[PDB]
Amino acid sequence: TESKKMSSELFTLTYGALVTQLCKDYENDEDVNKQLDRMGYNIGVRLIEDFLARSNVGCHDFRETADVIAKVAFKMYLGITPSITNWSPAGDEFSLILENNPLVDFVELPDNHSALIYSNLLCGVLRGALEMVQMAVEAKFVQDTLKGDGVTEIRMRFIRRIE
Amino acid sequence: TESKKMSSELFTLTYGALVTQLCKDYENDEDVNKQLDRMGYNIGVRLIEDFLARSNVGCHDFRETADVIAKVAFKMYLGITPSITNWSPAGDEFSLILENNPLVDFVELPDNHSALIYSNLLCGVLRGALEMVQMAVEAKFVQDTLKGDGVTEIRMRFIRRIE
Ligand SMILES: *C(=O)CCCCCCCCCCCCC
Ligand SMILES: *C(=O)CCCCCCCCCCCCC
Repeated sequence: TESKKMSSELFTLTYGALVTQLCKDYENDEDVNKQLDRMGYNIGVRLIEDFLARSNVGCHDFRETADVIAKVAFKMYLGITPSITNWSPAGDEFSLILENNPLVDFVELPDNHSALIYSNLLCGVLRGALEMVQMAVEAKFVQDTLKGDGVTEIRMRFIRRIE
Repeated sequence: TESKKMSSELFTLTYGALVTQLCKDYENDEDVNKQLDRMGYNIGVRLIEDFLARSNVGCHDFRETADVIAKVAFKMYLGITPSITNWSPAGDEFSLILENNPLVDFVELPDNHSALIYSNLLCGVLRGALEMVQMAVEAKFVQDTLKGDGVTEIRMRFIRRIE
């Protein structure tokens, strides 16, 4: 059963509607951040099932994992291939560098909303999906083009191996 | 500037999160229907700009319009090509037949939520985008696989030509 392939524009705008609704429902940026994360988590727990049926993985080590997330999973679900950089010497941390993040196409952050992590849904997705492969991880944004950085950066930290 | 191409799964689940949030925020199916429509409208008004920069159209008649929506716009933004059927003799009505609607992948409607038009965002998108091409239209779901039909059907009615 082949998956349907689409341009990112409707997705981007729909995600935009979700963030707007949440900002109306909460009025507090930190809370929006948290709800985006929780939703992302519930999404990742289901998404990993789809991924493992379209990819031959299952697993290895934290490095192999980084490679599969950037080169296969992001490409498949977002049409982009983030770069992997800045590995910690222990190999328990790495960064995903997103030069182009579809979620923020057509988006510009209003002032004083500096606490808002617009694409925070992605941290929840990552954490949730990885948990289903018996990997506890922490995902967090440390660079965001919406705040003026040259790139968007998601820092990934391996906490433990669920068993 | 080429658009990024992605699988529909993350989009489907994200739209699912939006519907869930709205159902929590409203508790009333009719209202969810209306908000999905309004959001869809705001999305379509912007989306049409992207479309006209990726498509050579601008316009003709209601029939040509049907053809561009099903064969070019749906394919581009949702990865599917709906069929056009049941033209009214006056040529002011037609139906879009969606055998597969990405928005409802992995979705099953709970009971008593018969009034909910799960993918109603699409009616708003259509109405809004068409309005920007000086066409007033009405879009409405008359068949929905989520309610047991063999296909999903969106009935399109041309109201007037904005000028
Ligand atoms: C083991 O060798 C690697 C296991 C990789 C699991 C990846 C799961 C990714 C699914 C969600 C990512 C979504 C990114 C947009
Ligand atoms: C004139 O000849 C035809 C004009 C067609 C305009 C189509 C606009 C479609 C953009 C939104 C559709 C989204 C469907 C998922």
